[PDB]
Amino acid sequence: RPWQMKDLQAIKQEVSQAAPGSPQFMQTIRLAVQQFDPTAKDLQDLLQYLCSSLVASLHHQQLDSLISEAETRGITGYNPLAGPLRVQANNPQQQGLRREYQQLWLAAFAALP
Amino acid sequence: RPWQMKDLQAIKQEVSQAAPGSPQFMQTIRLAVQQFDPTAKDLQDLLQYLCSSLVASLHHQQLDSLISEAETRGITGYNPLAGPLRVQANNPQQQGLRREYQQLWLAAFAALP
Repeated sequence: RPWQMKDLQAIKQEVSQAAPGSPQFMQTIRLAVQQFDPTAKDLQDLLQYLCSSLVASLHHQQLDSLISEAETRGITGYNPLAGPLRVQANNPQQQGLRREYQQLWLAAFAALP
Repeated sequence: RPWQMKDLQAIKQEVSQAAPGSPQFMQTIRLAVQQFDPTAKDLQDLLQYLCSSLVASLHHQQLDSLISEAETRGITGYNPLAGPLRVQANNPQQQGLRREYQQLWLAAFAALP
């Protein structure tokens, strides 16, 4: 049950005025992420739709650092012998990795301003 | 029939002008809750969506007060040998607990001012 075009259109329109990482944007994006239960691929699509290449790159770097610390510590469900967290989160049998990816994503995007 | 994006986006759209505790806010919240019969999970999602973190924290203080009072006084179907009302309202076969939690939710929201 992935999102459709209308959901993305509404998500972008409702937060057109606000700035990335504002409390309003964080509210709406967090609700979307917690409601649709998407993988990393869909999150990348959503970010490309919402913010430009500059904000995309900044979030990419911040999320790289956050994932770096998180999975360098060691995580309950992460096994580094199978692939990067971006790929484990895309397997529907690793929901723990998917939820960790979602939370790192939202925190990284919130850490912009 | 848990609410999708469209329902919650509407709810926030018409709960934007008014402030928590005002007649309109409570009217809309009570209608939504009485219609969709949401558990504690969906209720917390809706609250995080609507208002700032300060109002959510205030509401949760009031809700903890109400729930503690009710558990001391006694609930019709509350059995504390499995988990708090907080966790007993997530089980779909405990309608009484869920409706009690919804009513305490609405009361705590109405008593903010």
